[PDB]
Amino acid sequence: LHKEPATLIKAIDGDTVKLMYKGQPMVFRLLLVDTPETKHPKKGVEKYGPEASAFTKKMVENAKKIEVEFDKGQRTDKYGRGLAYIYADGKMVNEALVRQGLAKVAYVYKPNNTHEQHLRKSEAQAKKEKLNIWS
Repeated sequence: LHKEPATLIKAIDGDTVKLMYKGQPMVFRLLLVDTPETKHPKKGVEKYGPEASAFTKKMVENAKKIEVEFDKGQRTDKYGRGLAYIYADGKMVNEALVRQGLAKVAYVYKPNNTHEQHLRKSEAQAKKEKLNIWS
């Protein structure tokens, strides 16, 4: 896995950001994580949804450098969104959300699972500290 540069366009939700990647706007879904959402019917704005969404937004809006890292498997989902690990100045956003109890590790589809154990470890630590989702 290699990182590639990208430029923020807009944060959309806790688990989705719009980036300029190789000169084209593209929606990216963060791999391996489920945040509570602000944008989904039935529910609408779930609990900790605004919080997860504000966390991702600040983190990418205050970064100097954004990098995307695709995994080994498919790089887009059925909605056209890029599937990737997103980094803000060296720090993985997917992991930060998980470590803060603002996301759960999703159901995993091999082979897009390279960072799975690392996230699962952060998730185990956030439950132990009973952070947010886990409180």
